[PDB]
Amino acid sequence: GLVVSFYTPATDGATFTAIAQRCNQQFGGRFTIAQVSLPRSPNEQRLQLARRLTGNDRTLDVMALDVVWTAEFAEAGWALPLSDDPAGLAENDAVADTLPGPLATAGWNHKLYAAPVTTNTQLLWYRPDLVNSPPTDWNAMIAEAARLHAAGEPSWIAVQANQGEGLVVWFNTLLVSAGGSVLSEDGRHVTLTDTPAHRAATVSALQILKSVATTPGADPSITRTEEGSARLAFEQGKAALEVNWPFVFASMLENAVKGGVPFLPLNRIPQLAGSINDIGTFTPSDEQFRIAYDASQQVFGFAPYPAVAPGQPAKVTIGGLNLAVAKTTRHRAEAFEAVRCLRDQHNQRYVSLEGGLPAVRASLYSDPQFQAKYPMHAIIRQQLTDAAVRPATPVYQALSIRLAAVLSPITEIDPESTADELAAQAQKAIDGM
Ligand SMILES: NNNC[C@H]1O[C@H](O[C@H]2O[C@H](CNNN)[C@@H](O)[C@H](O)[C@H]2O)[C@H](O)[C@@H](O)[C@@H]1O
Repeated sequence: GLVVSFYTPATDGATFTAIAQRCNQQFGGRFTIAQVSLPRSPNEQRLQLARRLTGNDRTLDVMALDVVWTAEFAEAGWALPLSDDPAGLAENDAVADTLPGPLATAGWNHKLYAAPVTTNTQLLWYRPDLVNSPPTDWNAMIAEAARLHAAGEPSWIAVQANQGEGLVVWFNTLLVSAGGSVLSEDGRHVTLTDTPAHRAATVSALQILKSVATTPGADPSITRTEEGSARLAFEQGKAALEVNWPFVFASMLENAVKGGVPFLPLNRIPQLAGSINDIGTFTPSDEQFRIAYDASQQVFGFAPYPAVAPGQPAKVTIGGLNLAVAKTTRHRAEAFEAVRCLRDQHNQRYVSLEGGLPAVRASLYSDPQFQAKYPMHAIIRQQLTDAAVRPATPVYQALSIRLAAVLSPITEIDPESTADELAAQAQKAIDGM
């Protein structure tokens, strides 16, 4: 029958292809979901979609939107409100058994414009064979990287953050963790420097970025404008401390079994041979998972994101993907039906355990069979409960570009003057409304 296109980031395309294929057996030939890949960066994902939306591409049906695009797409009329479902089922489906942090990212002006499908929060990843105890705060992280550098041990702090959205994410986490915020609640004022408490938070966050950037043994790619991978730096043994999204867990086991992780040679364990399936994905039996996970715990551990203020947890910026129906669709009913299928319980288990993307369904975090294959479940749920959020604003794209340009390169941050430049550049973004 008809085709419901489903646009997703390319790096998630294989996972969402598998989910769509399952969702295609259950429609009785009524319609087919066809996954289509978007570029790698949040900005380029947005740009492709926005061009199809303003060009009235009537073949565009469902979109997996980064959480930061809700306000823009809702205000533009690009994402239909869930109340536009002709079946009247989308709003109830979106909220049922769904964690509240993800749902907050899918709303605008008191209505839902998307149904959460994946969430995200960054954890600390470390080498327990080199790091006795995982650092609990950023001053401790810096001390540990220095101690490692002294011992001729891998010394990079691998943070997912070059010159783009990931750097804004890192700054946002530090800033909110310190009690600050980029914008006011309504999104209409810049709050980086408008009170002494807010200025103090901004300066504290910038001090951490500068200190990490200039720790002995720091990654030489900080000043270069290339796009390194924190994930691969850690897997290659160049960092013993990494802060990153939880997909690094599935990557570590899979790549170790393929022989790509020097300090974790799971490829030499006979019981794991053939645990990579015919399309390249680690697909262990329960016993194979136990063997791989137990081996990995010697060289790979996880911990909460480091705090800014010692003694209480960080407030960690939330990420993820929300499913929206484009205003271009010719088939609203089928597009909202597809959204409900893509986020059902079975596909939520798959997106986390095979795809590495945290599920949004609250039940899974209380399910012992999920918890046994997703060992970071409790820290993830904790960090999703008191999450930092990036500012929700229709001019987010312009705001993020302006902030990233001030922050990068982080070796050049001067906390007091950089705080004023950040506030001035944020104001310019807000003024374009
Ligand atoms: N395949 N696992 N990768 C996870 C996820 O990472 C990105 O999204 C996350 O980071 C974004 C910032 N850019 N990071 N360099 C952030 O905006 C987003 O909210 C996070 O979910 C990828 O964009 C995404 O495709 C990946 O799924």
